[PDB]
Amino acid sequence: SPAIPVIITAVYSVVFVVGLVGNSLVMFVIIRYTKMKTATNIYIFNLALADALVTTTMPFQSTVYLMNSWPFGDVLCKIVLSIDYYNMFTSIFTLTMMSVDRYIAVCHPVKALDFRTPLKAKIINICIWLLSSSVGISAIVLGGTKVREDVDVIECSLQFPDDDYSWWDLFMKICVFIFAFVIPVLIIIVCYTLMILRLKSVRLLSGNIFEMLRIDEGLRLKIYKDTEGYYTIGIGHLLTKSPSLNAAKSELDKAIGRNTNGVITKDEAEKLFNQDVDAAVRGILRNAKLKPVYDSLDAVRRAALINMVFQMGETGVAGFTNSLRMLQQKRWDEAAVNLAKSRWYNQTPNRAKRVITTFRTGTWDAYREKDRNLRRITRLVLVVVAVFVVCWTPIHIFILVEALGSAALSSYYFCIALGYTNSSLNPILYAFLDENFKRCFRDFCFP
Amino acid sequence: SPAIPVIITAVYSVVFVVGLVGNSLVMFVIIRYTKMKTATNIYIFNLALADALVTTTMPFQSTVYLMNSWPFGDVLCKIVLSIDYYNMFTSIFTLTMMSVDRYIAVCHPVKALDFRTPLKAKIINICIWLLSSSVGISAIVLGGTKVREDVDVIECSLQFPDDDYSWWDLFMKICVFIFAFVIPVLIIIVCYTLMILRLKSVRLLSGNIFEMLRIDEGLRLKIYKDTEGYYTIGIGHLLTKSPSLNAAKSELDKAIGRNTNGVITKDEAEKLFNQDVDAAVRGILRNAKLKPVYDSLDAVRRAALINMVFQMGETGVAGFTNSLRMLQQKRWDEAAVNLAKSRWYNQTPNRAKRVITTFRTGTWDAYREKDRNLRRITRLVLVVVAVFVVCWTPIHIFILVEALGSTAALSSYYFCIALGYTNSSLNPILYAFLDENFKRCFRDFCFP
Ligand SMILES: CC(C)[C@@H](CN1CC[C@@](C)(c2cccc(O)c2)[C@@H](C)C1)NC(=O)[C@H]1Cc2ccc(O)cc2CN1
Ligand SMILES: CC(C)[C@@H](CN1CC[C@@](C)(c2cccc(O)c2)[C@@H](C)C1)NC(=O)[C@H]1Cc2ccc(O)cc2CN1
Repeated sequence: SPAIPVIITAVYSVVFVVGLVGNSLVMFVIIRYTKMKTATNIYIFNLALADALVTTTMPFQSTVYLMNSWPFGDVLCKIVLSIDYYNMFTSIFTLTMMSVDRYIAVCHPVKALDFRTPLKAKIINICIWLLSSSVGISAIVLGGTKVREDVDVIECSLQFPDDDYSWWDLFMKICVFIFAFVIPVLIIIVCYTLMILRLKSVRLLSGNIFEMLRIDEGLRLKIYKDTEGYYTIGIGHLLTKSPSLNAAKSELDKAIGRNTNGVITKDEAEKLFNQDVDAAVRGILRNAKLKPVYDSLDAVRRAALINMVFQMGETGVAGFTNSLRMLQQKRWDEAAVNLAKSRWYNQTPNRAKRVITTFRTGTWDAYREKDRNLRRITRLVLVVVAVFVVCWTPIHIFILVEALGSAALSSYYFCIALGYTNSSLNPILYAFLDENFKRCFRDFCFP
Repeated sequence: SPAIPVIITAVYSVVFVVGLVGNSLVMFVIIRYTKMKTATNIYIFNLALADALVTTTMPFQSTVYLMNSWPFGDVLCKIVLSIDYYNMFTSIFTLTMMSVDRYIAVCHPVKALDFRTPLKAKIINICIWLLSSSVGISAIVLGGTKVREDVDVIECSLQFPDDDYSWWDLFMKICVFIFAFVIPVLIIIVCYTLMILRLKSVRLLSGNIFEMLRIDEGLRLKIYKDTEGYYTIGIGHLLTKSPSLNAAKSELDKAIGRNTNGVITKDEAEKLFNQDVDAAVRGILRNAKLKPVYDSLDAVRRAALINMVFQMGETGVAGFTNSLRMLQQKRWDEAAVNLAKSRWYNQTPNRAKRVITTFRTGTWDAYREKDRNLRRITRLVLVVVAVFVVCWTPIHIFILVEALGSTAALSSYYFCIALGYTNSSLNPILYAFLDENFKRCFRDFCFP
């Protein structure tokens, strides 16, 4: 059909421009602005660099395809080959190191922002370029031109010993498939499967029940009066309801084991708290309605349940039958919507929300403000990798299959088209999945 | 040479993308945003619509270039051609009206209120497309592919009755040249000369001695030490040369009429400034060397003379006897040359050059921000017209020359149409850099 060339020409151009103008824009935006040089970005720079270099080979790819020969002579042949191979290795290694970076990021939100973290990244980038020189440089040496057959066409390619070109070619191409694909991709996959585990682990262990109730119930090292006027101390520990400070001091002294005079140490208050928690838990497991719900909840949502018993007691909580069964069916919002309608919510809105937020999200976000950036950045890296693999897999299997086996040139060019498309996609991905890039691109391209 | 193909592919690509994407973006922005509905922008839309269409033909051209023939058959041939012509006539007629529209904004402000509206511009746009349809539709009619002889190449082109073919082509090419270039360009030239003349004419009514000295002398409402260290206030008003600050305060407290404590209102600053100016003018009229010169000078150059006295004093200025004589003979350049030799020019070059330029030009040009002469939007249009002409001149003359009168020049034709294609992708970029609004709306669209 007459449309094919037109469509291909158009697509080809868009990819080249976005791929070349896109990545070159990224590289610059970073190098110039110290404001944004982060472990993740320094890698992206390396990525964009490889992706920009490779995009400049498009006008060679096509012009070669049109003439069906290599006009560019030896030098250019040796160069674009070393690019071809540098891009291939450089970008995959970078993405693996990015994943690894994200991996150690989930347990270190503090070190992520440091003097070294960005610097280490710079160094690694180089190490990647040195390792890639392995095949990058050998591409410069082996790269060469030859006049094939009777045809007046010229071929640009790596030149191995004649006849045994087959073995060395097969040898190299397999090595490529091992090191530039199999290893990194699996390493990456392992990197993420484990990362989601560390995240699950961090979402439970990022907060304890002590930090929770200390925010809702407060902490006092001296006897004080409840909101209802009752004498209490520490974290929501009712001493007595009777209006005698001497009784509150009496009851308190039995609680600690010494003569307190209405004054307890922080440590003592923790011991008291831990006893009160245990007491509440024993009460939950003794209660017919709460036990099954408690057993069925994750530790974070359990904390919320304990939190409620602390405030209104075991009996008070069991009356939320409609919301309890919903939790036991893991219908988190349905539960959250019902609890908000309760009187408990009306008379203590702020706290109630924090508890409901816990039941709904299954996290400590209500109590322990989490940085949304770590998750946003991590999903940036994930997607970029995801897209890469999708785009570079067709080409890696196609080169492997042709070599291992004994028309179909269309498939090659399609596979080639993806790898090129990947390079024009990344720049876009940076812009939509990282609000800092979007602000920098904006402020730079439209001031 | 091996590098040429690479360079062209790359440049071809960017031209295409920016051209198709850039003009698509313009049309969209103009359509969705109320503040983008303006006479000028309605033309811009029409223009970008033409630039977008012609850009869709780039991939066809590269194809026909490589295969050397037309694979797309007549239907696409007749279409791709009408676009070739539509684009040509539509775009140029728009820029003309765009220029005319601006000419009205400047030389017919009163009628401009009623004439310049998105609606009237839409109507005019439509006409341009109906007008262009005379060659756009006939292109559809005369468009067709004929298999060439002596070769197996298909040819997409206008098909006039053979035997008379050579002359019809020429007939049309001449007419296309007159109507799609010479005439619009002339009108545009007339428009833009009438504008600058009236802008120049108005700009010299928007200046005066006061605004002039406010810039040269500056303004500070609290007491400060001048360039030579003497206490000063307001607009270059020297209080005293005594370094007491209390005498400065005592000098200010007097003649203002209150105890200022070293701080005056902006109104009090003018009161003083007006007094200093009146004093300078009274100074000029009492001095026999300056009076006759002052009298013979026009308003603007009179200000230039008052400025000088204001700075270095009546007597000081009257020592420029050679320059003064030349100024009373209306020989400005010769006088400006002398004044530049003065110590006044060496000590305070920036100011002196501005004052001298005023005596030279007789205008306030020395007291503006460079090319603030034309407005943000008028400047835009004038740049877009310029680039267009520069870009479309080569192809127009080329087509015409060959038509009157050589197989290696094929490379020229291709360079000439590269300028045309390139101009289509340039506009979108110019809109962004030369219009704060486009720049603003592109931003929101691309990077929310
Ligand atoms: C966009 C990406 C996927 C292109 C970039 N590249 C750059 C160099 C290139 C333009 C070229 C270079 C030399 C001669 C020629 O005909 C074509 C042409 C191979 C395309 N990369 C490749 O084609 C890679 C894919 C690959 C996969 C496995 C393996 O063992 C070796 C290779 C080497 N070529
Ligand atoms: C970008 C602009 C300047 C191109 C766009 N255009 C679009 C159509 C075109 C691709 C084409 C159309 C049909 C066959 C063919 O080989 C080529 C090819 C003429 C290029 N337009 C032209 O070159 C104009 C230039 C011109 C100047 C004087 C005149 O009497 C007639 C014409 C007609 N074509």
